[PDB]
Order: sequence, then structure tokens, then C-alpha cells
Amino acid sequence: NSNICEVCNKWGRLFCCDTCPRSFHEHCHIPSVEANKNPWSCIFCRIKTIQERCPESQSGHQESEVLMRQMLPEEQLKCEFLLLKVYCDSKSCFFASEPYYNREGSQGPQKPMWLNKVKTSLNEQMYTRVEGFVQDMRLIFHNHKEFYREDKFTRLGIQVQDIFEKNFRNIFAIQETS
Ligand SMILES: [Zn+2]
Ligand SMILES: [Zn+2]
Ligand SMILES: [Zn+2]
Repeated sequence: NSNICEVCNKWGRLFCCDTCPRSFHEHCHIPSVEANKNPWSCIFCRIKTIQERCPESQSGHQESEVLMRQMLPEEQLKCEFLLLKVYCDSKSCFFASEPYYNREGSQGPQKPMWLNKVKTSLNEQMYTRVEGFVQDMRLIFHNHKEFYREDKFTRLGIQVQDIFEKNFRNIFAIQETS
């Protein structure tokens, strides 16, 4: 197994996957690494199994159909994995915890949103459709762009949104277009 966390790239108290060489901090994995379970398979492994059991699940989909899916166990897992893929980028630090807004010439958003809030909401089964999860994720970046206006820091929101969107298209097998 790897000797660093797959998500944050640090050493520490690591739980090792039984079916691949990845390792995780307890609360870096999503869902948090399960208490018992021998063997244990990480979220990467669980996603690969879904694909392997239903190869057709990789054929292209329309985003509008994906968003309307109910949050059954496989879609819950896919949104957990997509969230985890965003935490895998170090620039997610800027969006992880609760923001505050006091900048001359700007007003804070009406509905603040942040990664750990989405993480709690997934853990608490608060989303009934994929759309709920995706709307909160996109809101994070939209709030950031609007607040930071012409400051170059706006680019951090573009960068992390790009990571989200590329992973969304991969994980939910969105039909490729120009
Ligand atoms: Zn970690
Ligand atoms: Zn694994
Ligand atoms: Zn099948």
C-alpha cells in the first residue's frame, strides 16, 4: 500500500485498501473509513465494481437525465466519489470550511456553501436527487466568482470548478461533445 493519503498526500494514521494500493486518513475517505470490515475496499474500488458489473453504465448520458436520478445507493456513492475527487485537489482548501464575507465593494452571497457542508449533507442523506448535490457544488464556485469580482483570486473558483466538472462528466459518463 501507499504510505501517504490518496486525498491530502500526507502521512499519518492511514487505513489501507484491501483491493488496491491506496491508503486514507479516516475522515479524508468519503464515506469516513468504516469501523470494522475485513477486507475493506475503498471508494475507488467500489466505483470500479459498479462499472464492471454494468459495462453499459459507461455509455454516454445526458446531464439532464443524470440530475433527475434519485439518490439510490449507487448514485449516493457516485456523488461521494465526485466530492472526494474535489478534495483531492489542494486548492479545495479554499472551499472546505465556512466562508465569511467582508470586502469593500462586494456583498456576500445569499446562500453560502462550502465542501464540508456538502459532505455533512451527503452523510445525513439530505439529497433526494443527484441535482441537489450538483446544485450545491456549483453554488460554491458561483458564489466565489460573484464575490471576488475582478480580483485575480476569482481564478481559484474557476480552477476548482473545472476539477469538479471534469470529474462529474467522467463519473456519470456524460456524453462527450464539442
Ligand atoms: Zn488525508
Ligand atoms: Zn481501493
Ligand atoms: Zn448490466
